[PDB]
Amino acid sequence: GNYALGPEGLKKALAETGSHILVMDLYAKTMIKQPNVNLSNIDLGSEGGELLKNIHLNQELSRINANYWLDTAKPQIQKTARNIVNYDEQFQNYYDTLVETVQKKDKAGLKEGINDLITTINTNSKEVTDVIKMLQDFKGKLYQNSTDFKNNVGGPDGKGGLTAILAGQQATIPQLQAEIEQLRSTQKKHFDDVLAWSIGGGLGAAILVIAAIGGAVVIVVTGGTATPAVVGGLSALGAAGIGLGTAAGVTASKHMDSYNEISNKIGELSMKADRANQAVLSLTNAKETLAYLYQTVDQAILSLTNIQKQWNTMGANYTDLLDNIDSMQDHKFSLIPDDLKAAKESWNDIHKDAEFISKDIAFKQ
Repeated sequence: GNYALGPEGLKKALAETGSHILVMDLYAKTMIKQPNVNLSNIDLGSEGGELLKNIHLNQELSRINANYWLDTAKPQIQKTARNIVNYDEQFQNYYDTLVETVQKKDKAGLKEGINDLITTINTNSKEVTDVIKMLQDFKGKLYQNSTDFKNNVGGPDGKGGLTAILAGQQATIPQLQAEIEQLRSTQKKHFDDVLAWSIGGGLGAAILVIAAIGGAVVIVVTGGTATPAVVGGLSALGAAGIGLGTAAGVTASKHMDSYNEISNKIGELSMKADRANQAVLSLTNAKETLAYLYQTVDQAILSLTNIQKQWNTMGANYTDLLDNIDSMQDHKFSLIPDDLKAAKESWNDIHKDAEFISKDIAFKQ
């Protein structure tokens, strides 16, 4: 067209943002359900007793950070999506007036309408900057809690901390720690592969997958270790028209089943372990999740930075129209409705999916 008045790359950025919200919700809920590590009636010496006291303080702060995600940080990301919905409602409500001002050759009227939309675009861009600052602050708190916990569990380098005291008592502990770390990194890759398939299908498909997974998540606590699983995997998507039965859908289903397979295995390791080995499992599990949490907020910051870039690009595109209207000859002026109509359709197309991202994913209560 002559003027690009549509949502630009907002669809792709929303799909990524929705995927990060799901992952943060899972990790936060898992952290909240994991209890303080039980090493009662195990002689750890004074060194180990101090490390255990510090670990319990770290675990209490992990649960505070998880609740901050759920109650404070997430709603600010959801407002970013609500602002997309509200821009569509403003655009749809201005549309007939903007078309009328073209038909009446009313340049002042059209310019005032476009200026009002620019005002909203600029407000939306400024609001994302504030959300990114809030997330950067939160990332700093997640990184501090992660590194404090890692140091109390394993020292700076994995050669120390409470795990080395327990490994001094039981020679099988290092192999157990390594097994958990491997299972958790394999499992995260499987979940990332499911998310890759859901994003690859477009925002519409992404929202159906997010709803199906969120609605099916259960958190199981075994031997003091909390582990998520997705009941029935991707089963609920079989009639969703997103290609679950395609080769790529079958691969995504297999990854979800492998994710659940690893949750089962971690529970099995915990069931068979004594108290000390259960502590190695639970602390190692938590260590991995606390690092994944700050990594996922970093990803969320990147996706909101992209949303900010899209609002800024859109503000430039509308300002180009605004600046050109006064000198524009009648023929080009009469074509502006092509750009309005194209934008009407693209904005309406993003509304329901933005609305979804603006509201909690429905997990079990």
